[PDB]
Amino acid sequence: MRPSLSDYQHVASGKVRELYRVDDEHLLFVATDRISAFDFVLDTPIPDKGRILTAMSVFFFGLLTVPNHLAGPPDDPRIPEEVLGRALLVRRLDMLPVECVARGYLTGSGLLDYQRTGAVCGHVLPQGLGEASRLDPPLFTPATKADIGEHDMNVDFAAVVGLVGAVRANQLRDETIKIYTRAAAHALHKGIILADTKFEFGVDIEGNLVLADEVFTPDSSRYWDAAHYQPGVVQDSFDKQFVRNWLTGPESGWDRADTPPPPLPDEVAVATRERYIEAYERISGLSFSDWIGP
Ligand SMILES: C[C@H](c1ccccc1)n1cc(-c2ncnc(N)c2C#N)cn1
Repeated sequence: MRPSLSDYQHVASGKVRELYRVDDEHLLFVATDRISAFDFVLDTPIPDKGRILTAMSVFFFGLLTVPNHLAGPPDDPRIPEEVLGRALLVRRLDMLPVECVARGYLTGSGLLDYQRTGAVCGHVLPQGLGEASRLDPPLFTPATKADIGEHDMNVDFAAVVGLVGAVRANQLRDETIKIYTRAAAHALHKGIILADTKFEFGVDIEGNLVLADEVFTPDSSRYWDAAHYQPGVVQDSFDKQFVRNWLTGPESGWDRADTPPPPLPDEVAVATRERYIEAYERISGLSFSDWIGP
């Protein structure tokens, strides 16, 4: 008999994720079916999105050789039936207060910072770059969390040193770039560009650095279709472009310029679920039909 979710203490909520205390040394990391676009959590959930993204994360943890916070199998008996397939039992860590971001391509706030200053997070870049320019080598572009409705603020390496220590900052930088490089190469081999990615790390009792969040999901990372990669224009979101196009199209009745957006057409939600499955199966070489669920 699996426990009820109500047996555990809710300790944190994100836009589309939840965190629960299981015991003194373990948490339950829960992905929901909610989806965010234009910094709004949309009214309409995407069926199986939580399960698909959990499957993705589990695959990438297995691909990487670095210590991670997984503390049991996807069907661990401590996982409630209600969240089976979209929840992971993890080890409690002392989390480091740094959003560890790697960018292989220049877009979003990285692009904006570059267009404003010529630099991103302390990195002075060549002149002449633009939207979706390839960065080589990938950049460590750390950020810190701000207030509830605010975007993370980009910071430089010295800021990271000030947050975690000089040696630890080096370690975060090196591991972030190494992990991103490995996963990006794997994905691209399968036809998907991982343009960038965001990690959080924590520290265990012995002082070891442990990867601890979700890793390389389309929420934590920009997924692009490599077959349509065209530098100089904004790349379609592999998973969210249908959602984006409808919301800003002639059928939504919504002006993006910060009214809460309307619910999505069922057809758009279903199409979106399909894109998540496509991305998962291509990258993992596995079938989502095999992934556990209620
Ligand atoms: C910000 C992020 C979060 C995730 C899910 C929902 C809301 C927030 N978070 C992660 C921890 C955390 N703390 C201790 N040990 C861990 N292994 C983890 C993890 N993962 C605390 N917060």
